[PDB]
Amino acid sequence: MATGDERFYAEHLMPTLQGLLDPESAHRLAVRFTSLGLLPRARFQDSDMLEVRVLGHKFRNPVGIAAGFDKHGEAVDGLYKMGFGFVEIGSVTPKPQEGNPRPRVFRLPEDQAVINRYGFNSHGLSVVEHRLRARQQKQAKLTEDGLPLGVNLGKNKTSVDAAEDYAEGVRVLGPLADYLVVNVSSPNTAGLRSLQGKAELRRLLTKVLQERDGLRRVHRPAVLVKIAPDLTSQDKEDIASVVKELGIDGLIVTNTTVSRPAGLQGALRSETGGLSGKPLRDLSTQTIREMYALTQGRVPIIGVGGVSSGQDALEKIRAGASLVQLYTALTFWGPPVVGKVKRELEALLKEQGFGGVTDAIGADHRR
Ligand SMILES: Cc1cc2nc3c(=O)[nH]c(=O)nc-3n(C[C@H](O)[C@H](O)[C@H](O)COP(=O)(O)O)c2cc1C
Ligand SMILES: CC(=C/CC/C(C)=C\Cc1c(O)c(Cl)c(C)c(C=O)c1O)/C=C/C(=O)C(C)(C)O
Ligand SMILES: O=C(O)c1cc(=O)[nH]c(=O)[nH]1
Repeated sequence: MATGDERFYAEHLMPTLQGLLDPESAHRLAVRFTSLGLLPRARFQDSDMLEVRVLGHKFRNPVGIAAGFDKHGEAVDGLYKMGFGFVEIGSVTPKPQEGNPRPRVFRLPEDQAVINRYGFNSHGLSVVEHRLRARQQKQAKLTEDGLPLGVNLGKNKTSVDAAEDYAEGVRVLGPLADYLVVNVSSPNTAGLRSLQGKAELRRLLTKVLQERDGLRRVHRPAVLVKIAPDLTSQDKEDIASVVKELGIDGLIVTNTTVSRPAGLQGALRSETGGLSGKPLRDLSTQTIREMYALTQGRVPIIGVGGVSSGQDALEKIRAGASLVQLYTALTFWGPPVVGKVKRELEALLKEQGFGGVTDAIGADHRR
């Protein structure tokens, strides 16, 4: 019906449909089509070389969908069908909220970048809870079969106590997640990034971990903190210190950037919001490299930001990522980008003498 070529989607289908629809409508349609399974079932069969064991789980391949694509947990099964080794939904806030006024998402095709200022539009914990409960046992089997689920938590715009927002997310969605993400790095909620500060972070994560440890064993997720690419060296040292002090299970590195790298060409480069895609790529990779060294390679990292190829994935893995995610590449290349990243990553691992993804994790640090 629509299956299923790399060049066709990249050269013809995606540029045409982008020319027809504003970015938010395009996203909604993508979510709808994905959730109905109106995609080719990915033809790439994952080799054993791509398997990774981390965070108390087996991951059939190390390529996941980043938070923000499926904010409300509507397309999880369709995303596994697309070939992702793991799915992260969210960010989800405790109460439903509409997010920022439109327009709030912008394409920069000359930069293969996106700028967004959604501001945590979210159906809320209760809606997402029911959505996930309706397939909880199916997810238990997928997880067992190497396809884990992450749930990314945010906070409401008008909440007084941020820590109580994240605590409520742990209590409600923690029992449905293989891992939870404390998202303290959205650039689109006022004051949120200040929660990355040493004292605020320590207090917030102590409470998050207390809540998590009170869940029954079979419903007890790993806890990860998702961080910005715009941190000072001091901020990064402080995060690494808190992570090790508290026994945080992992880091997601990185969210979108509020910087605007010299050289951006897109007409919309000066829109407010987080920048994603290719201009973020090496900034994200360098942040992974730093965080890996500061945590002595002992804290699993999910690397994210501008991944659109096997080389992009492998650079992050060698810099210290155990797993990678992508989002923005999907908006330019479409669904075929997933098999593309996996096939190229496998070829490059073979070319560089690695036995598998596991041998490559942090390899640059051992040179
Ligand atoms: C439109 C859009 C919405 C996003 N929403 C979220 C979100 O709700 N929570 C989150 O932690 N990250 C969010 N992100 C960030 C992505 O998860 C990822 O960290 C970032 O876009 C870098 O990856 P990419 O270059 O592959 O897109 C969003 C990104 C985009 C482009
Ligand atoms: C039939 C079809 C049309 C895709 C919608 C278009 C024209 C662009 C996709 C697109 C975008 O153009 C933009 Cl800007 C965003 C933010 C998103 C986010 O999901 C996005 O998916 C299928 C799309 C997909 O399967 C994916 C690749 C998931 O978007
Ligand atoms: O909802 C959003 O605005 C959003 C959240 C986030 O974590 N990152 C992002 O780029 N946008």
